[PDB]
Amino acid sequence: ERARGRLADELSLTATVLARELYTVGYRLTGQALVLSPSSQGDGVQGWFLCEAGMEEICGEVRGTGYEVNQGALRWGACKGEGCAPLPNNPVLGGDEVQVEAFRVAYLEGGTWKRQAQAVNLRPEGASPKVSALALYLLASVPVRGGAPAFTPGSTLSYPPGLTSSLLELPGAPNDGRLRAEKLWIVQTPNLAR
Amino acid sequence: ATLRERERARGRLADELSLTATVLARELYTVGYRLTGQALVLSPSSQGDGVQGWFLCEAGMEEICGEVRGTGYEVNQGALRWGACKGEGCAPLPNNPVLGGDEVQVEAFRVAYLEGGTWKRQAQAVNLRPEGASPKVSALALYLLASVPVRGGAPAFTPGSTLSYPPGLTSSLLELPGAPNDGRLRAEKLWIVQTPNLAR
Repeated sequence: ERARGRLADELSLTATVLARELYTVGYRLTGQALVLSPSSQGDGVQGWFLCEAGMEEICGEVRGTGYEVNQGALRWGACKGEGCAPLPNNPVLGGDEVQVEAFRVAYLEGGTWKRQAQAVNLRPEGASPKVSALALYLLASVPVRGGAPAFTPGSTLSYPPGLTSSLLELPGAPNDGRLRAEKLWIVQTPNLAR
Repeated sequence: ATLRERERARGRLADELSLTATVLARELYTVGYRLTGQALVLSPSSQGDGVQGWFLCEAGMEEICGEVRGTGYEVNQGALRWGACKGEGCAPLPNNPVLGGDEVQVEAFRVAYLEGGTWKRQAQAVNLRPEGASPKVSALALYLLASVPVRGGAPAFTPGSTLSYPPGLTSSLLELPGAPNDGRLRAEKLWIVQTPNLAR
């Protein structure tokens, strides 16, 4: 519908915000650069980076950023200082008309897609582990007049070699009449593979 | 439309405006980065504005990126729209929708600039030399207005009514539009983006 076009646009905006932020994780940093906290009920992701003022808006010091889904909203938090805790509290998307029903994050390590509790540390030797990219998934729903037909999450996705719905623990969706849309997108993480 | 429906609709629209503002802010913050030559061009009118900007890519800073990039925005066909390009003084053609163009209609976009404590809004190019910028732009102010349909209609909205202004910036500088009592629900956002690369 009109509804699906609009919701897909929200997911795109959201992806662009998240991608630009996560591409910078590990920039010029030594120490803990990323923490992934997945669960079968959904995922959290936290990252840190060095500010050089002039190049990225948020910014000569370390910053933390985070995202997770709480009570139907994708939420975001920020902080300053080495290993600071961002506390994702501000909504990005959802929590009322739009309901964000799933957020998932996987990482690419030397050609293999993984999804597990994992910290990434940067050291003179290098990154541990070597993360080339992140995969991010969002599912969301809106009410629509007269209801919409059933949605099977993962159905509209195009997957990179090796990445699966099972790795992502993609949810079921109820036949509740809500119109659903989803997005899988990949963010390269060159600062974590260096 | 009930109060509840209007609240829901308004919350959702405001969140879209916020996402949009973050996308634009992060893009415009970089304008002039490590660049010599023409870094920003503002094209305002009483019916709305266009803004174009250029910057140096350092590979490692931005996904899209050692070369010059152009970015642009304006509103047309009920969308805020964006174009990009590569190369010194390339023309970005704002084609791709950022927000709107169907259910959501973006009705107005305005850009003003802060120069040495004075807000301005006029046809203006910003040129960088190594010594610094001509003129010295500290920040940009951006305004968006958009509308959605709501079941049974919403009451009429006055544009500018919700806004909170920084010192020295005024509605008359922004030439804010009127809005019809068409039954569509409206929301708006004014936000400010610092431009350190344009202020030396």
